[PDB]
Amino acid sequence: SWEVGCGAPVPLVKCDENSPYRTITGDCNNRRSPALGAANRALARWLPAEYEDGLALPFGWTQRKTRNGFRVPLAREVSNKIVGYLDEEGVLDQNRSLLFMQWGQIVDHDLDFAPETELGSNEHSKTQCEEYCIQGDNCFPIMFPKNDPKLKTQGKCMPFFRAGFVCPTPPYQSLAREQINAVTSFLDASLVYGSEPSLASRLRNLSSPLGLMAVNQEAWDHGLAYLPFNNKKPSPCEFINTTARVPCFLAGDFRASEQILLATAHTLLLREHNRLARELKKLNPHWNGEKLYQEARKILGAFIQIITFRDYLPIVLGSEMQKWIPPYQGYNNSVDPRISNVFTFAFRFGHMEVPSTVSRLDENYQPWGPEAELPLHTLFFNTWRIIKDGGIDPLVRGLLAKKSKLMNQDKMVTSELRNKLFQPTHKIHGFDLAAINLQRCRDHGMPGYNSWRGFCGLSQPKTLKGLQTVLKNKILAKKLMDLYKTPDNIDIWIGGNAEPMVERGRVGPLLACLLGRQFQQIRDGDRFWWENPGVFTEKQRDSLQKVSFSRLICDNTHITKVPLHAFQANNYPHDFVDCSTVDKLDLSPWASREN
Amino acid sequence: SWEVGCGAPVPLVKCDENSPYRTITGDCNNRRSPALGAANRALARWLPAEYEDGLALPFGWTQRKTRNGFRVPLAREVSNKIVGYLDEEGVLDQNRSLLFMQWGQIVDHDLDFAPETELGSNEHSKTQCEEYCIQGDNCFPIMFPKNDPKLKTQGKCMPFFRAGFVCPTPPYQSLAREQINAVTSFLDASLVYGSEPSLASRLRNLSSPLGLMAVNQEAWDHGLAYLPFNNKKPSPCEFINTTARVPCFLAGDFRASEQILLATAHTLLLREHNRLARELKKLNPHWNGEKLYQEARKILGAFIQIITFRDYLPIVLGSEMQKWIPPYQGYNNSVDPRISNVFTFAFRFGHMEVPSTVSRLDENYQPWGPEAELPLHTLFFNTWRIIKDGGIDPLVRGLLAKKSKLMNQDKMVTSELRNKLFQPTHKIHGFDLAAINLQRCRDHGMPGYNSWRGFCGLSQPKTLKGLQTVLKNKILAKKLMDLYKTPDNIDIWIGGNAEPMVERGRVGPLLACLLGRQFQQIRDGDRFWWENPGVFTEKQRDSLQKVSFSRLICDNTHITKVPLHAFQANNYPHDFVDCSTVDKLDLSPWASREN
Ligand code: HEM
Ligand code: HEM
Ligand SMILES: *[C@@H]1O[C@H](CO)[C@@H](O)[C@H](O)[C@H]1NC(C)=O
Ligand SMILES: *[C@@H]1O[C@H](CO)[C@@H](O)[C@H](O)[C@H]1NC(C)=O
Ligand SMILES: *[C@@H]1O[C@H](CO)[C@@H](O)[C@H](O)[C@H]1NC(C)=O
Ligand SMILES: *[C@@H]1O[C@H](CO)[C@@H](O)[C@H](O)[C@H]1NC(C)=O
Ligand SMILES: *[C@@H]1O[C@H](CO)[C@@H](O)[C@H](O)[C@H]1NC(C)=O
Ligand SMILES: *[C@@H]1O[C@H](CO)[C@@H](O)[C@H](O)[C@H]1NC(C)=O
Ligand SMILES: *[C@@H]1O[C@H](CO)[C@@H](O)[C@H](O)[C@H]1NC(C)=O
Ligand SMILES: *[C@@H]1O[C@H](CO)[C@@H](O)[C@H](O)[C@H]1NC(C)=O
Ligand SMILES: [Ca+2]
Ligand SMILES: [Ca+2]
Ligand SMILES: [Cl-]
Ligand SMILES: [Cl-]
Repeated sequence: SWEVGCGAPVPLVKCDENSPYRTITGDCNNRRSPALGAANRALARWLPAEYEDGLALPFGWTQRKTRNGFRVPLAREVSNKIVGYLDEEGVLDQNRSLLFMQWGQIVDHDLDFAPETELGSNEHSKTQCEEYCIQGDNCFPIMFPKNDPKLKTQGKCMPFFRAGFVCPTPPYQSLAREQINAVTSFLDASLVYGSEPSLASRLRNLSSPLGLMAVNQEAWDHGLAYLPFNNKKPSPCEFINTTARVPCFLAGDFRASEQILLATAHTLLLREHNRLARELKKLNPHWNGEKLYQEARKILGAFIQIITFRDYLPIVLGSEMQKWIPPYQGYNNSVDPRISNVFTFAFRFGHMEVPSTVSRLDENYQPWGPEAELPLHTLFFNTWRIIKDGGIDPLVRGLLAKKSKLMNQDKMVTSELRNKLFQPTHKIHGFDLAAINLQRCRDHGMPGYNSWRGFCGLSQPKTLKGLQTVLKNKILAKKLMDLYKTPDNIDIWIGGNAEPMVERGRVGPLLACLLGRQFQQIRDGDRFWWENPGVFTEKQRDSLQKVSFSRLICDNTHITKVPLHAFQANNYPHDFVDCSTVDKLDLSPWASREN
Repeated sequence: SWEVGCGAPVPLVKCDENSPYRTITGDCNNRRSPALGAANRALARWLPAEYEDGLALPFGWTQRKTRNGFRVPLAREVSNKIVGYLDEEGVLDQNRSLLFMQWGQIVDHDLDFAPETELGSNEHSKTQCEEYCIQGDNCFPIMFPKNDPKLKTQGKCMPFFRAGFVCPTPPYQSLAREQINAVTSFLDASLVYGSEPSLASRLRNLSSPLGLMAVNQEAWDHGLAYLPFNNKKPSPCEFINTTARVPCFLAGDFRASEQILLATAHTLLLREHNRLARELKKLNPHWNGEKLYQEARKILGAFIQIITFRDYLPIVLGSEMQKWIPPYQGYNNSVDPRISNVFTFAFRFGHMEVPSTVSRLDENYQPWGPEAELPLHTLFFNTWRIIKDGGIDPLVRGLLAKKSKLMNQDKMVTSELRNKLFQPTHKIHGFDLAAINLQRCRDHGMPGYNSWRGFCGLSQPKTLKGLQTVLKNKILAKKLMDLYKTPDNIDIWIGGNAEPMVERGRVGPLLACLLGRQFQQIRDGDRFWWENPGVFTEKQRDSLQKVSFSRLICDNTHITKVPLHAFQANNYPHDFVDCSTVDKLDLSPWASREN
């Protein structure tokens, strides 16, 4: 009767109990229960799934079954009516740089990924779905409402395919449907080294015995490396400028080339790794290839954990930081380290921090060349603007000296994402990130807004004026009640995101609780956390406290002037300093060709 | 391009190829390319892998994809109709003692291992495969055919898990699924010393500096030693008699105590190393433990190469010993030392040589005790009968004086193995080594029987009449044809073993060809061959050419009567002599004077 049985298609590897390095897939982190946290298992559930048929079909599937007696509004309709806006004057964040958002997306892609389903195989309805807008098995199209502009221009729907789910992957019931997390739940740089060993091998240079990651052999960036090319065909990156025909970048994470600043950051992280490998061959000429790669991999992971928890989270969570992430007390093999399903929608608050333009800047942080400012929608899956427009220096400069978009109850998500998103399988710049996220909620069986308030110890509004008081916004609350009829039906994504931000934070109270818990459970339940005594010698810890994003940029670009607190809003040159001023990671405590 | 980069599960540790000994891992034997021969590597392909989808899926996987236009028969069905027999009377080989059988297993176990995907640990893949028999991923269950008695007593299937494979390790498509050889390819005593360092270091006595192998403290064979126990749980050797609960032994090879006479041989080998170790300290009290360990290791290394090539191979290969293994013309460092994939199935000819019983014999070679002859299947993973019942001396005595089973086209595999094999994981003596072999050729993507005849320059029959003449057998040929429809589809393991033995040998021409080739590469491609110049002095070579299996028993048991050829049939006492006869291993040239 115990529900610890299901889970057929997945590896089952046995563990090295006293190995000092993480696995690639994440097995063997926990000893009593070793699959906890590993790639390619079911996402954790903090509250049971909720489906139209209690089983797998999403709310809004059958054009009749209500939800608690009310119909659910169209997802694109919720986008048009609440999420969009036209004017981009005055939307930026006066205290968060563009780096603030980009680190959010990079940490997201370390923690979770729920990919659409391989099925749609060598067949003929991955297109008829796209071509006739007919819901079918795993094709769940997003229908345009009346008067929606896209009707005059994109037919009747946007494509949408549901996310993959455990045990038999195309079957007959399976308790409630549960979606797969295809990466590791530990904050462990899976996005650099991969979460599957076929991929992790292919991403390394194993021809030499130096512990490096493979690098491209077609282009260079003033002698600094680029990611290798993912040569599989067809390429969404080649598709958007078939003249240039530059492929997408191959990295530890499937999403690396989705937008050019994300691809920019994947480069920094990979350059850093190789930088450690040849420094450690210097200090330790006797170390082999395996030793070098494993030991560099462990430093970049701590590097990522420290920046996340000391520089990023405090300015996300604000007044809720120490109430969810109190001081580390040591590893606790009872804590669940799995990412929750609901976490993979709470973290999509960043979609409202994405601004509508992206800049390249020159040595003095002035516009670089004639077209320094490009619209974001022309940079989805755009690699040729890296290779054939100056490499990554002008973009990293934009990350430091420009700004994130600010959350705003009357200007939620930029149209560059709300109408002009590009999706790699399809061909047009016509999609709606906002509608996707709302359709993904229901697909994942998310419980309503008020189930998660209750879950977070929060007041559960029932009326207009209750909602008006929670949202501190009477107009907005009126629109949502028109659309959903009861706060019990508000999809968690727009729900969590509609709440004003806590003090010195960048989310509201509901979302602060959700993310706060999850980051709690992923520090405390990881056997390889960096503070965990025994992972790193106490001398190594005191070197890793000096890490900075600023120093990361120094060591792996040709940028000589950077700020000291890269996450805040910094202007040139007042808040900029020289790159020998900043502090280095001192490798000497890693010298171990011991007697 | 030249993807010499795939092959993920690897370290490196570099080496010291100015070192006078072997490595445990087997790397650094070939200088141009150090990994040729190393543990944890892809098996070599003498012919390309052949699969349903040309990638990873075995023939027989999809009940709808023929091979050459016909469905492949079920493995258990072929085993029922071809390989079984009822009367063990008259089956014994009139001129091969039991040690001939045993010595084949010990050579095999040194050279190749391809463990089933050990990805099956506290997890319901094992039991989903066992109790529900549902194909999927690495579960490749052996379905029972129509009328199979085991239907009534064991269920629908026998469980089976596909062998491991390189770069990816759980997932799928490769240039071809290439399975792993988990031990060193060299005739090198890796079954005694182990093939990875972790295990290799644990088997050693590093509490004193005498260079000995850890020995068992709990029990002793009249003052002689036993292998140390294995305290990991659950213990299959405890399973088969919890009240006795004597655990399996822990040797340099996973499967050391799979049957009581295999464990026996292992105990002889340990006793020899430590013997050399303590007789080496005497000549050279100025030698450390590590020097004693290696030097003993090396001699034992030589002895295993001597017995195999001087005494075993001529009687297996017969009239084809010369054509495939001509006398030694020195190390050739462009010969591939690897074990091919097909060889691991070719060497399973020894399966048809395992008789139905095992004896114990007292000092006069008469039945020993109130239970002297025991059925084979009561002795899978049986160690209490070693340590609780007389020790090994009675068991050794049977090996000398009892006969091997002769191969036989109407009496191929005894039911002890064909119907009552014990598998470590499961609870029942009820598996089928025959069906596992045929199932395993398909896992390993083996080509058919006529692909392998051609490769050996043999005739490729297409007819009942051509297969009749090849097999010199009317009845057997038709039973193959009706099951396989075309000789091209006959799994190599049964086609090769179906052929009449060559004159003076114990395998047919196809096997003699695949066996002969490999052993030739095993000799010519090993930089550390006992007859390569510089390896051993010319003087030490004079010594080693007089070691004997008849000597090795005298030096490590309390047996005083051995025949001069322990490999042929010998009845007590007409063919037995007293140990004062059979020449020793004079260790004088191992005396290193200080001058
Ligand atoms: C294009 C996209 C972005 C930038 C140009 C972008 C940005 C972010 C940030 C900054 C995030 C967090 C701090 C973040 C979170 C998550 N996203 Fe998003 N995002 C872009 C585009 C997408 C697309 C397309 C998806 C797929 C949605 C679907 O269901 O098909 C997407 C998802 C996510 C996500 C969930 C990951 C998962 O487990 O599946 C986030 C946590 N983003 N994005
Ligand atoms: C060679 C050889 C192999 C394959 C080694 C490899 O994996 O590369 C082999 C295998 C086995 C197995 C596992 C088979 C599978 O699951 O695929 C079992 C359970 C088993 C049992 C016994 N064997 Fe064997 N065997 C090989 C060779 C030989 C030889 C060679 C001369 C003899 C003799 C022998 C004997 C026995 C045996 C005796 C009682 C048992 C039990 N094996 N083998
Ligand atoms: C592997 O390493 C060598 C340097 O040791 C380098 O020249 C080569 O280009 C690397 N290969 C790749 C694919 O990065
Ligand atoms: C395509 O790429 C080339 C660079 O090779 C660039 O010069 C050109 O302007 C690009 N065109 C478009 C439409 O993006
Ligand atoms: C470990 O986690 C559990 C579950 O949340 C908690 O009850 C317990 O207090 C924790 N233990 C320690 C020592 O912090
Ligand atoms: C920007 O944010 C940080 C942390 O929230 C804070 O220390 C700093 O004072 C803020 N700046 C302004 C102008 O509020
Ligand atoms: C047994 O066979 C071997 C095979 O080489 C042969 O040499 C021997 O003569 C045979 N037995 C006897 C007793 O001759
Ligand atoms: C190691 O060698 C010493 C020397 O006799 C012995 O006392 C000790 O028991 C040995 N240990 C093992 C495990 O063999
Ligand atoms: C268990 O072992 C004891 C001897 O140690 C023996 O008497 C008994 O028969 C064995 N039981 C079984 C079931 O083999
Ligand atoms: C050495 O082996 C190579 C392997 O290709 C083979 O060509 C040749 O016959 C052998 N020659 C010598 C001199 O060993
Ligand atoms: Ca991860
Ligand atoms: Ca070996
Ligand atoms: Cl602030
Ligand atoms: Cl003979």
